[PDB]
Amino acid sequence: MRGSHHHHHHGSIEGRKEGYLVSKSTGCKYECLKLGDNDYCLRECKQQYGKSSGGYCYAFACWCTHLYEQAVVWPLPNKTCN
Repeated sequence: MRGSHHHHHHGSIEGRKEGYLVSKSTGCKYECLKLGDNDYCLRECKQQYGKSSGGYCYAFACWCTHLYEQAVVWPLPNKTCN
């Protein structure tokens, strides 16, 4: 009846800032059809990162909020992923 002594933090790069839902598997992200007419941005940021993490259909593309430090985004202009 003891333990529960662990940690899930790697790096002192504090930020807790929003970011794309782009993963490492594929490596890309296509802007949804309508601007706020779907939940593809949330469902993608539900199991991936967490439940508390949400997201909407921003102007550019699926902009997720409340992301951890592990979350990875696609640092690129308004073009197709490399």
